[PDB]
Amino acid sequence: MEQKNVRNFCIIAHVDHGKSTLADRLLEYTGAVKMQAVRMFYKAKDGNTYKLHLIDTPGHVDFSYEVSRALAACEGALLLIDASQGIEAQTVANFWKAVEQDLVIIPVINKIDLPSADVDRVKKQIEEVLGLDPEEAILASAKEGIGIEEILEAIVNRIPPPKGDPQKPLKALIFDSYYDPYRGAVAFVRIFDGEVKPGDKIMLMSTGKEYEVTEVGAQTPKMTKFDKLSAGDVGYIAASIKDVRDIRIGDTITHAKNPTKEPVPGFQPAKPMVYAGIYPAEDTTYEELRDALEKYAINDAAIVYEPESSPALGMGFRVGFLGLLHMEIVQERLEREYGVKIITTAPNVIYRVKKKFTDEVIEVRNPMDFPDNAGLIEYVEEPFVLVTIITPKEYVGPIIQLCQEKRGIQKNMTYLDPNTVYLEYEMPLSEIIVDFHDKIKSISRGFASYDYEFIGYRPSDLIKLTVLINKKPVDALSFIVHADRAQKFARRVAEKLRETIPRQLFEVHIQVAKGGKVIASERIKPLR
Ligand SMILES: Nc1nc2c(ncn2[C@@H]2O[C@H](COP(=O)(O)OP(=O)(O)O)[C@@H](O)[C@H]2O)c(=O)[nH]1
Ligand SMILES: [Mg+2]
Repeated sequence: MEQKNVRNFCIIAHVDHGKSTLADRLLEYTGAVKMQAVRMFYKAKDGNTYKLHLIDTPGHVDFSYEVSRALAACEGALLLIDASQGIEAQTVANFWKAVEQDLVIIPVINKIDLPSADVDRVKKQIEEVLGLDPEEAILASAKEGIGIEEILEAIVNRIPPPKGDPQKPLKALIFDSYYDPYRGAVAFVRIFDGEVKPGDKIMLMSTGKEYEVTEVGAQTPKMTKFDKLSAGDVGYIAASIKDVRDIRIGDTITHAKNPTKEPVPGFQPAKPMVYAGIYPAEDTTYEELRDALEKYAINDAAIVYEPESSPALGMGFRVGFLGLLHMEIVQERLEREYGVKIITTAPNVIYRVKKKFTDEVIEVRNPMDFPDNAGLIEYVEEPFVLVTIITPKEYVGPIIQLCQEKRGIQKNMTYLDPNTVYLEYEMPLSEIIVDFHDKIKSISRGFASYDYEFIGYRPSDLIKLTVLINKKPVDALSFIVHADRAQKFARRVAEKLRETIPRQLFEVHIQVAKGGKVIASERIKPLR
């Protein structure tokens, strides 16, 4: 059909508000490998039938880049808000990302069936915090198909149709991908200009690598191959591509022979932020761990890893993740998809270290590599992030105190309503990736939410602490901490480790040292 009858949208909501539930009602309503680039047909009330494309988006800050790329592939977005919850951290962050991509935003208040639902409140938040017309808000219940058709109409009537020329040089944005054992590395794309069909020879603009398309199509919801994809469409492309790192998200696919003038803007290679050592546990061996990682990696273009060994732990891997959730996902899937037993060290951020006789600043991804000789260090910088927090006013005080305990600098504070506070803090990421999520959760009864974004590196007074077990240091336990927090971390780690190690005939003396100086000791008496 015509592009004027096409609608490209996505759903963006704080986790738990009903994104998945709603995608089903939408598909179910219209109807009669992960879910992505879903094509639907909808006969509107105006009589015309429209071709709708549901682009699934990540929900965690760890996948922020990927989220932006998915938004760049749509013309609009459904901003799903839980009527019993109201606006939360991810709600605001995602809203602005959508705003930045110039998307028509359709707010939908979900769970209006719940006894705790308060649509009037949420409407007030939408207008005051988001600056949207509460009137545009679509009340709904994805749990009870209430408001589905109303959504589909808003999408047809509110979201503009794609604007592109199928006669112009191909220009397709890669917003997602996965590895198909049979089709190879598969790219989920948005076609801006031109058309693409099996047999065509494409080219990846960031690499200049060329391939020959083997198949094109979309999920309906099953992976259906079409004979082509044209400007405005959303689907997938296969072309005998070795792996997902060849079709990086945010990249542009054009024709090898007649390439488009410029690629879609905003391309960025994956950037690991948090690292950790993963070591084989129980009976699992190194090989089984290595083999499992190689297999998992095939379906994950962001993860990086390299062989690492420690005195006590033996051989493992130093793995880099996009964040904490990404690490968790990898952990669970490694033990659940390949059933390997692993112990994971405390995570760490990448530090920039300038040492006296080395011209170039060194990037430290493994604490073990942080210079032991503190005298040789000219300076060290660490990544900082801007943290946004939304909480009921009753907990603002405890949260504020938690944030400053963790070296946070308050930059702003506002009320989203008479009982809801909004906060912004600049914090070292190293402080955020250690017990911040739970602390913030327990003190707010799980009511406070937060989000954050990298704002760059800043020099800080950090130092390396080493752990000694019976006068013998285990490098895998050394860590970097701010000089002012050292004593506390030392105590925490010492007291934590004692209860982390079982008894034995010999007394186990645990020591946390600072450059040869023990600043925390803990001992677990012999085996009874
Ligand atoms: N009562 C009620 N529950 C809902 C509604 N929408 C979603 N839920 C439930 O909220 C929980 C999480 O839903 P989900 O779609 O996975 O949220 P996501 O985290 O945004 O995907 C599940 O129990 C859903 O069934 C709704 O409109 N009303
Ligand atoms: Mg979901």
